[PDB]
Amino acid sequence: YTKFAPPGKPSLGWGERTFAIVEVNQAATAYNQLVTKRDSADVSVTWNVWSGDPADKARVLLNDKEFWSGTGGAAGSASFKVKKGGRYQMVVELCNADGCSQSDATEIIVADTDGSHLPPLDYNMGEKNKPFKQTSGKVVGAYFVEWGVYPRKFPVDRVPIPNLTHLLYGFIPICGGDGINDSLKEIEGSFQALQRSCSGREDFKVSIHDPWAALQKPQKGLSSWNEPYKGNFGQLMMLKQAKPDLKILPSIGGWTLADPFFFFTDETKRRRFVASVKDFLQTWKFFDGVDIDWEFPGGKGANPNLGSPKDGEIYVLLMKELREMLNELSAETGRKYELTSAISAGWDKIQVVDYSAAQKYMDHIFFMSYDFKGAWSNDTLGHQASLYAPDWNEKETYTTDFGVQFLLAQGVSPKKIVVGVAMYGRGWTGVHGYKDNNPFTGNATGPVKGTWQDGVVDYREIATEIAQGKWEYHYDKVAQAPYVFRPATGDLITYDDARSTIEKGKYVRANKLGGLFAWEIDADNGDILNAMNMGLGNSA
Ligand SMILES: COC(=O)c1[nH]cc(-c2c[nH]c3cc(Cl)c(Cl)cc23)c1-c1c[nH]c2ccc(Cl)cc12
Ligand SMILES: *[C@@H]1O[C@H](CO)[C@@H](O[C@@H]2O[C@H](CO)[C@@H](O)[C@H](O)[C@H]2NC(C)=O)[C@H](O)[C@H]1NC(C)=O
Ligand SMILES: *[C@@H]1O[C@H](CO)[C@@H](O)[C@H](O)[C@H]1NC(C)=O
Repeated sequence: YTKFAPPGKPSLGWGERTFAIVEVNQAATAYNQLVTKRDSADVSVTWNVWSGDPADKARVLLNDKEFWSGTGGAAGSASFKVKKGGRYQMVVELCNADGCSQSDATEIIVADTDGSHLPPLDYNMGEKNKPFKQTSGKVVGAYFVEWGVYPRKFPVDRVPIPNLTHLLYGFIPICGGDGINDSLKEIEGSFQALQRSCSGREDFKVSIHDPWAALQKPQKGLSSWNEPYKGNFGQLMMLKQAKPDLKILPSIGGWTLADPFFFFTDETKRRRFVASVKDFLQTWKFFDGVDIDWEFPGGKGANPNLGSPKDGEIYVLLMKELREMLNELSAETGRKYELTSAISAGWDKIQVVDYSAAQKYMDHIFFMSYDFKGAWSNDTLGHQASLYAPDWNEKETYTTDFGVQFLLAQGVSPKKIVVGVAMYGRGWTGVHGYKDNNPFTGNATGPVKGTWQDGVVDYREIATEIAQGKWEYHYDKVAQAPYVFRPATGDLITYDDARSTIEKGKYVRANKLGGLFAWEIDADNGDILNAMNMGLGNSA
């Protein structure tokens, strides 16, 4: 027999069970109205004990740990702060002199942008993708484009996440209107979309180009009306829960979004940009750093009126300040962050920047060893992304080897250079007047018919049409590049195939390079990424 008379069992009342440390407005189009970051969520609970002692003490426990303590024996309420997300069992405990009573547990969801409230990303390998283990110690990266979820129908759950070390999210824009983002006007709707997203936001801060695709679009596993984070961002959160070692990096800029970088001669603008990136990574915690895609320091990007030789020093200062920011962000969060950047592979742009001074702040350099040739010229036909120079033009300097050796000659560490691999072909039509049975000696009359844009064809479609006998396949074994040709219509396409990719992986290994990366992940049927893993020595 004992003297044990604890209070009655508390009954929890009906209440909100879903909370968010980072609040997202599912019906907003402008970034400043779309997301509100805080450093904790506010959880509330009410309980009732029919004829209880209001002098009893009360405690709220989340997963058997105390988050609140006060008084409130007979009917009470509590409000408290939760700083880390997850699914919690909430219990109200009441105590008197004798003992304690415990509520039935109720589940609450505290959402945060590190995916702590979400299950791991469900994936099955599709098409020709085969599973690999990341045992080589090399970078195996790939770009995921934000707009690939519309007619391409490539959401994040189609990414072969076992076969990657890095996922680069293209693209994060920089706020700015006329004069600041003029390059965006070449894409229909793209400039006006940024202006809506940047509505009321200061220029030269990062933002989100398409808030619908990024956060509000229903995706696999994220379809409920009251899911805080859907779209690409919610799926990348679940990806981190499935592969915590896979680095997910946001890429700021690209071809049509690099114009604002040229104004960073003003340190005031550069300081605002860096501060917005710090705020950006605190808001979207699944990101593991920053990828800077400025195309290009000195010019010769999409805007023909931008560029200056002083861009090289601005680039080095930007990297110094971004790392300093990531250093203080490490001090607050205890995490390790990566600073990377995609740079032109052409010597005439490499020369602008002193990368050996910039490489001390950076983890990787994604060497854009592609787009060496394309349908922006009718008369200059060649390999888009070959390893070496071809036979008929041994002095070609736009090759993977020539650019790598030029960057190496600057004193850049070979373990930071990651060689680019093209998951797409660039092509011409109506090629005529060529000698020696070599279609590259002729001229085109225009771009080849493409998958989504004129002059560019997904590797998935190049492969399918080859199997269907719609192409004459050739492999230049000197330049280590494939191409398909159609003698009747003059259709020519230069691309990367499993063979040139493996040859690039052999070059990376032979010269002690950082690895391989590809643009863009959705144009692959699996053959190219498989070759990257095999070419770098990963385990199947
Ligand atoms: C696909 O997205 C892009 O814009 C893009 N990404 C990387 C490059 C690019 C990769 N290595 C390069 C090396 C040199 Cl030396 C130069 Cl100059 C450019 C590049 C390019 C691109 C350049 N010129 C273009 C013209 C039209 C189009 Cl569609 C694209 C490009
Ligand atoms: C490639 O050559 C073609 C023609 O051989 C050029 O297209 C012509 O030029 C302008 C461009 O719109 C048109 O007014 C003519 O009607 C075009 N003729 C054709 C092709 O039908 C084309 O501009 C060239 N491409 C480049 C970038 O030089
Ligand atoms: C293609 O155009 C260039 C323009 O300079 C010319 O030199 C070249 O001969 C042309 N090719 C053919 C096959 O006519």
